[PDB]
Amino acid sequence: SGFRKMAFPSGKVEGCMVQVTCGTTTLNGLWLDDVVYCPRHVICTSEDMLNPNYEDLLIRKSNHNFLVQAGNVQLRVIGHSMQNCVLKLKVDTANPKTPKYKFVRIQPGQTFSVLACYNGSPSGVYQCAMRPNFTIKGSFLNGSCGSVGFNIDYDCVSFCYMHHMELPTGVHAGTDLEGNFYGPFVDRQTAQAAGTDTTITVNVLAWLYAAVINGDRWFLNRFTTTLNDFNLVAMKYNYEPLTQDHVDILGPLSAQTGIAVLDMCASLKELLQNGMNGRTILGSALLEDEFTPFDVVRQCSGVT
Amino acid sequence: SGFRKMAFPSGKVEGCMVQVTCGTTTLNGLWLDDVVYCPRHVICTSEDMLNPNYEDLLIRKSNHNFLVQAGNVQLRVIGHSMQNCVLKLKVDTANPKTPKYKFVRIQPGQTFSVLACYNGSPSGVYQCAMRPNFTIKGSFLNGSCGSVGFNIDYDCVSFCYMHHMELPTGVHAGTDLEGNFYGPFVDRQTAQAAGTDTTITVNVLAWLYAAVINGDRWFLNRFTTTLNDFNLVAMKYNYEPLTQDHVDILGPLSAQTGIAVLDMCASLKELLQNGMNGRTILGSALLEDEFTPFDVVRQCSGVT
Ligand SMILES: *CC(=O)N(c1ccc(C(C)(C)C)cc1)[C@@H](C(=O)NC1CCCCC1)c1cccnc1
Ligand SMILES: *CC(=O)N(c1ccc(C(C)(C)C)cc1)[C@@H](C(=O)NC1CCCCC1)c1cccnc1
Repeated sequence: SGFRKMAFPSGKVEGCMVQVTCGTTTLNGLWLDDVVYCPRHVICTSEDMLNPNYEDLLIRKSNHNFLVQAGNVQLRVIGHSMQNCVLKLKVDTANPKTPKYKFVRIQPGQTFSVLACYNGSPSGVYQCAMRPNFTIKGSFLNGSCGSVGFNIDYDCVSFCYMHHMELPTGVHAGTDLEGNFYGPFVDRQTAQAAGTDTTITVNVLAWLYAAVINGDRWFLNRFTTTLNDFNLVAMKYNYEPLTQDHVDILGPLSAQTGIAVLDMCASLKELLQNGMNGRTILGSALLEDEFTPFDVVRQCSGVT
Repeated sequence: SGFRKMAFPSGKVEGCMVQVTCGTTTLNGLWLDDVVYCPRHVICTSEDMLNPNYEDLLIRKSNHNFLVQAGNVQLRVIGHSMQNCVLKLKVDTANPKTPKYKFVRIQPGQTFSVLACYNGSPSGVYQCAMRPNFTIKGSFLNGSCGSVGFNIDYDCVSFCYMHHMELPTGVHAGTDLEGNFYGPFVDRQTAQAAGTDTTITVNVLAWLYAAVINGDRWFLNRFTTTLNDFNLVAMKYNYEPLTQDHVDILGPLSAQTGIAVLDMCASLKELLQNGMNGRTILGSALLEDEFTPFDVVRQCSGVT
């Protein structure tokens, strides 16, 4: 019983975190096999942060210019290449603690565990979602960049996020581990505004199904609705459209609880049109949209 | 910028988690040096769960009766002793991944990271507080017992909690790692009711100071108050008394933000007497009391 915002165990990732220093600027790096991955803005100086020419900064740069440390252990650099907004550093030693690993590009609404690091040293973990506007609401101070987001499948670590920068909003933008930014952002000090953020509808429904399982079911109404009728009320409240793929994914939660997806859709419409009246669902006075159907199943099943 | 519920890295603890089987019943164990710690209700059967005689169950029990596994590796049992509500099992091998470790008994309101485990295999981490009634609002399924709560000081792991049982409420009770239960609970199936839970006042103030730092300061009023005057309104709203030790602990947050503790006390009184009017503080429509002053400093400082 009970329902908490839950991260994966960070042990597998803790042993991949190194420090990458280049001139004055230091930040976090990921060490998998004989390669060290980090943000490409480690070749920036306080002058070039406005609009840096990264191709002309990497050309005037050699193997020995990059300083990489794993604790009090120094790695030699044998090669360097730039891929999009990521630096890749070939190194003489292969990481002896490399896990089974994949690189995947997650979709909006998909969640992951973040390990926040400063000087290649972990300081904590939290769970969060890739927002529809392609930002994340995270907790990152100066020197947090290079920190990674990941999910665990048995003993295989799927890396989806590397952290880069903060927007004037106080929210966070970053890349996959091929160096492609999530959303339309670039790595420089400029006027980058995230779009109006919507609510991850499929995630709020999944959260409501968790509440029913854990004994909180005061919000369960006596109506039903249609996809089209619900999707009309969704757009009104800045809720992402519900798809035939979203209803299919909820089928498992639908089956277990004995509540048809469109009945839960109808219940949600009532919560949106009437509010909560200062009541709590799983100890929250808000609608929580940072839990996936797979998150709810995992936590209400007990998948190790 | 940003503020999240944040756990410590679980890597150090992941390598201390073993399985303890005894007859039919299996649960989670902690392996530090040449000793394995687990709940004493592993010597219970489905008959004796009502009111077990643990002294008369351990007497009719030998070293070989206990099965301990670390992955696909079996440990030999050389000794066994019962300490309060905890089993201690001496074993031929010493854990090669034992960290620097202490056993401490945390106070009500003090927070820690929980690593949830099933069959000696971790499944995730979350942060939570020891409630004033001496329960915790956690996420635990069947076989979660033996899972531990901890804090990290540099590279030293302070173990404060071992999980045991769930109350009809759907909330959780457990022990320190000398086997003494937090609160007045016993390890059997009986009528155990937790008291009326109060709010951790010192933690809500600390949370409000984090909000000011992260740019959310709409709730900052133009009044001040006294300890006695505030403590009167606290008891009214089931808020734990504020002490001269609580105001001292907030002094660092007071200094940095330029807001005197009693001014923040006055602002809190207004939030309690008027509500939030459907507004959000650090993305929460509730007052969050599961962040300590040290948690807020750590997360707003960047302590690894
Ligand atoms: C890497 C890092 O921690 N930060 C950072 C991010 C981006 C850059 C440039 C791409 C070179 C502009 C440099 C340094 C810092 C940080 O100072 N971010 C600012 C970047 C400019 C706009 C305002 C934020 C940082 C701090 C907190 C969270 N993430 C990154
Ligand atoms: C150890 C375990 O997972 N659970 C458990 C807890 C306590 C006992 C006895 C002390 C022998 C009664 C046995 C097993 C289970 C569980 O079934 N708890 C129930 C204990 C009796 C009252 C109702 C709960 C468990 C499940 C979920 C979370 N924690 C513990």
